[PDB]
Amino acid sequence: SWQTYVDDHLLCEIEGNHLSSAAILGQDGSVWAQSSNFPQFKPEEITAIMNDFAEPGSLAPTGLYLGGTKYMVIQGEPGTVIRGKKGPGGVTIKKTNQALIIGIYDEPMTPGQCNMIVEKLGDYLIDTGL
Repeated sequence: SWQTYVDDHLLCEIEGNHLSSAAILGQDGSVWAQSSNFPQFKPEEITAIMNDFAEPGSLAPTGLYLGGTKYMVIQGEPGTVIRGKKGPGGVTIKKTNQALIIGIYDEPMTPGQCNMIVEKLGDYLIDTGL
């Protein structure tokens, strides 16, 4: 199925762990691919993410929201990666040329394993021009 194809690619294991959910979203807020339990998210959340890629530091004062859940903004990569923390879990968002890769993690996955999955996904996509 398309859903199995997506889950197999986004929820792949890394060091024995896997993302809780993940998506590839267009920079327009559309869905390119979403894993089976990815949250329902709001258009304005994607706008806020895009404006933090354009003007880094803009999201931090008020927090990163995705699916109505608030994350503390922590150090990303200027213009390219946003990271958020909520308890022992969090999120990594990587900008591509036309899209965004989002991975959400929880224990026992580590923040570094989330980063590496999401980062690598995004490099893959960018290398194909997307």
